Amino acid sequence: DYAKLFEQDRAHFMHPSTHAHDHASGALPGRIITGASGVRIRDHQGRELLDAFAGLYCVNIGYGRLEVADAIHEQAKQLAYYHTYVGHASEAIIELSARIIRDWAPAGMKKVYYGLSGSDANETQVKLVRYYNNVLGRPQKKKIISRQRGYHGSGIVTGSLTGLASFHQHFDLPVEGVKHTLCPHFYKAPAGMDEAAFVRHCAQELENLILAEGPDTVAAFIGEPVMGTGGIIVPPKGYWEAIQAVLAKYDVLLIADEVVCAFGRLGDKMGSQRHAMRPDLITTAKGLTSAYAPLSAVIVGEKVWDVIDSASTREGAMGHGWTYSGHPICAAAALANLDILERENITANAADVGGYLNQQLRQAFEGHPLVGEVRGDGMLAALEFMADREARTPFDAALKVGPKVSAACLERGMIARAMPHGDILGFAPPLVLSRAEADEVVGIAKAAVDAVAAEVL
Amino acid sequence: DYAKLFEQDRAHFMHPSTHAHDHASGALPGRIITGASGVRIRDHQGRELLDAFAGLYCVNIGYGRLEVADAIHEQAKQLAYYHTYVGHASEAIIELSARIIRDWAPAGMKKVYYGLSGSDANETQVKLVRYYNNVLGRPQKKKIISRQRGYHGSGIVTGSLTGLASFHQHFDLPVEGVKHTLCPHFYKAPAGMDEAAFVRHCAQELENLILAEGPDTVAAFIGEPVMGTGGIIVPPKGYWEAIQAVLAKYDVLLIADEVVCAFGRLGDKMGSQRHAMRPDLITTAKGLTSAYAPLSAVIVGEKVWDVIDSASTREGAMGHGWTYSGHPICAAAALANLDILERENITANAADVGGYLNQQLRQAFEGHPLVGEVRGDGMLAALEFMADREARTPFDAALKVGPKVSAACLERGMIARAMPHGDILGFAPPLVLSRAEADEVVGIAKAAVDAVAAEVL
Ligand SMILES: *Cc1c(COP(=O)(O)O)cnc(C)c1O
Ligand SMILES: *Cc1c(COP(=O)(O)O)cnc(C)c1O
Ligand SMILES: [Cl-]
Ligand SMILES: [Cl-]
Repeated sequence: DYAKLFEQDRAHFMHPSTHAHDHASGALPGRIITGASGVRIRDHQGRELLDAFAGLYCVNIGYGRLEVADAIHEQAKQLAYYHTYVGHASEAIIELSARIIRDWAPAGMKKVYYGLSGSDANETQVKLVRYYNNVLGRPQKKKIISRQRGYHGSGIVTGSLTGLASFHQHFDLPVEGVKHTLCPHFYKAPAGMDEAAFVRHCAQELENLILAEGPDTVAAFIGEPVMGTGGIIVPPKGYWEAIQAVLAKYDVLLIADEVVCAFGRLGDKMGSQRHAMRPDLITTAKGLTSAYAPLSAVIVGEKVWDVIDSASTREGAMGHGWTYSGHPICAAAALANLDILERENITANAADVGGYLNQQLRQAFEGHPLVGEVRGDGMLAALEFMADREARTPFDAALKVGPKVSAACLERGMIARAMPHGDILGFAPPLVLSRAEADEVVGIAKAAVDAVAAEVL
Repeated sequence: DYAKLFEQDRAHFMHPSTHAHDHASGALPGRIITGASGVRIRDHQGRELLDAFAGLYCVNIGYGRLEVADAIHEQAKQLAYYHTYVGHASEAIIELSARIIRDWAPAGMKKVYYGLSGSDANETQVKLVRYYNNVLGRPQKKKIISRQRGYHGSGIVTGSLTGLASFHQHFDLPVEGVKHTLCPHFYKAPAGMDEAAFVRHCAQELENLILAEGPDTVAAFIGEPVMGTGGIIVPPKGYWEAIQAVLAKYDVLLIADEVVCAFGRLGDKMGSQRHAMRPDLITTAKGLTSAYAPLSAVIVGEKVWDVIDSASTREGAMGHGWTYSGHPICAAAALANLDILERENITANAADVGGYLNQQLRQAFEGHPLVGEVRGDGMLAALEFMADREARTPFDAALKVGPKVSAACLERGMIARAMPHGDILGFAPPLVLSRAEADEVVGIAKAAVDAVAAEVL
């Protein structure tokens, strides 16, 4: 890539999550990715970067997969697009639906509805929750409960579910009818609480919110098995059962937001099987295709599906569709993705190498004076940098310790993201990462963290 | 296609806009499209159908385009995906942004933000409208005004903008802060009003709504140049200027929803140039890629962009992104699409053959006893069937005249959609349609309408 392209970028391309002015003026320099293979990408300067974030928790089978590119091409040649309205389909979308339900989804899942992004999938979730209760004659039972630091999308309603302020700022979010309970981050639990007591606290807090709101008004609770963008927050021991006990008591649906965790990410089929969650609805995307083509999928459980089915006899077809729902080339990409996941036992690899990565991180970083917590689960991990480790005092956000450490990794040839609203270095590498590659990742992160500690301590 | 596939479809595939139970039980039969070429698709029975709806107003360059399939394949091989966050880009997305602004968008457009569906693009629009007013210190100026029969998406907020009840039913829509003004359908204007007086009426009605709500609370107005899913409602003479005069008077932004009308559909670059609209923000999708890959694009005018740019100096990066924003394969598909549109002068073809189609429809259907109105603009057209043509009395909706006529076309080998909330046969054929093909379309529609008139009159 090329200096004219960068002029045209600054003039006309509005990027996601990009400082509008600094990009436009060149102060935030652009970067063009020209190719990629395995766990590495190549920029316009010829730099090859080790990408320990797999794009955005999404390039799970690794880059450069000619198999998937050929599967997309064959579908694009045969039939790039027709709609899936009024019972229309491609072979590919039918096959994909059966394979998701049969090979990947938890017990009791039935139907799959397709979109393009995780955000449109959670938008679909909110509609299904309202529909379900309206057709069952419970018009007041509508509120959705999310969590502080949850990430669930970047729309109005989906941004409201999101529990990170940057997705609310100047958008007047959260909307009415979305409430937030605690982030279950045990490291930051009230002083004196052991893990069990903190879980007990989290459950009581949720219960009190349901009771304050009126249980007859509360429809669903949404949660990622492990919180991703909110900073790699692993649920404490017994958390999910404690939460599900509260929800069951007041007939609240569970939406498992599996956009990160599904399709081998935590070393399991999805996060729900790993973390003892029994969701009524599931959101997926990212790893569904390994980002080779855009696709999202809402997985509907038998209970909600049966009400949708029976209600349709009275109500006609549900008023829901996106033009590109079931897009054939996106289904073809997904099937090639699932083929590779299965054939190369990548889920088992993510368990093993993810266990290893987390271990090697603890070894390199536990007791490091800049690091307050090392954490993770499967092929997700994080370091959270703190000012006083034992008192759990963070740095002031303006010191930008997290962004600095991310930047220092990038100088040293590795991509690891500085997470929002804190000083946190996140890792979400391709699920095909080797143990050797994991050690490379830890080695570079360690050099980066050491560099920044020198500057800031 | 195949009987096992249909079993798996009924068991596991939740379709957009599909009677859940009747599909699942087989009463609503499924159909698998196995290929397509030109203006025709092929189903699992070998039937070749003339598709006068171009999928969903979207397959604009026609089916079977190996050029686009190869362009997708070449990008999928080189770099299927990386993100476009924090100033990252592909060559393709940069080129696309410059070409949209330079060759297709109206005067005064600057930046392009990418999504996957028209609905996520209007979701982005609502965020930009709220941001704009919040950063300008106008926290009350937030309400959006749409229109009865407008179609703007199938989410919560985007469904609220939509002015068709089927997208509201059991979803508790429209949300607060979305209001609807009149559908400007001159055929159904209050008795006694000539066209000029009706336009005058529509403007006063909008003004009264702004005044009732408080102009300081009203942020934007959204409208399709010609209303698509709402039934091919062409704006009356002087309508758009009358509306823009009201909006300008109270500093209300104009969002042009060009998801149907953009990229040659009305025989012009976009509907805005054709219909004297000067929008602050523009929504696009469908014809942006001719559906070869999913993509949406929000086109931001200089006025709104300049506030976003300057606000970022104080506020940091805007909290907005979708993981697949700028998806490379989708950009590659778009560029091949635009290449073909330009190279084959398809916009000029849409003007000519669309003019012809509308003329031939008027000839075949004006005075037909089942038909209350023939209407259209460019390569969009509709027949609206009525019980009393002069008194403008419709059939009762339960007679399903529209669906019947659609079904009768389909028996005769042609796809033309029965539009929601009325008895309306819609046409939106590929922009590459020939005059001969247009005459085929009119001929089959005429036989279909005659058949249904025999049954119902
Ligand atoms: C990325 C993400 C989403 C939203 O997905 P998009 O494709 O960016 O809309 C939703 N939930 C979780 C947990 C995510 O990580
Ligand atoms: C189809 C359509 C949309 C929504 O597009 P999706 O891709 O289906 O979300 C929005 N506005 C108009 C005018 C449309 O025709
Ligand atoms: Cl495995
Ligand atoms: Cl032309």
